[PDB]
Amino acid sequence: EYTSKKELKEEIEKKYEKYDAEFETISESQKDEKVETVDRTPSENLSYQLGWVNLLLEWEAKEIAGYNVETPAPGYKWNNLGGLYQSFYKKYGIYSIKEQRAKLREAVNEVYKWISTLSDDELFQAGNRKWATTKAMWPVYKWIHINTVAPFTNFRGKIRKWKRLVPE
Ligand SMILES: [Cl-]
Ligand SMILES: [K+]
Repeated sequence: EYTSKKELKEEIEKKYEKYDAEFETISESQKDEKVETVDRTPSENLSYQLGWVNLLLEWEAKEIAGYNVETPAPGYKWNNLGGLYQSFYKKYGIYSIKEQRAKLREAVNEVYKWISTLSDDELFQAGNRKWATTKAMWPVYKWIHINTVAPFTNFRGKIRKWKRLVPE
């Protein structure tokens, strides 16, 4: 539930900064370590955010340029997000933690900029984006929440757990 652009932007920033801050103490040498019962490495964790946040921005970019938007992505389907994630890991996994963090910070700033340029109705009322219709009656802000606030929260838990369990 969000009432304003300011409220949404502030919640994204709050959850994003707590998430990113967890990577400060992680060694580059350990970025690919798979730890027991933790589904992703630090590098995979970041690549997942880079994937969805950039995909969100790309949906909007395609639609306002007048293009059809295949969601989640061309060649990928909602019933096979695992394959989509694999494309994320492959795409962003060739970069360091430092590099992935910088990219993600830039992508989140683009989200701030996007929210600012939306009209109130475009952000908060359904029926304004074709790409948002992918889930019936969801306004854009919901799509933004579930790809920023929500995963920055959940995957902060995952990366903290990774740090609790990673071997010396
Ligand atoms: Cl994980
Ligand atoms: K990895």
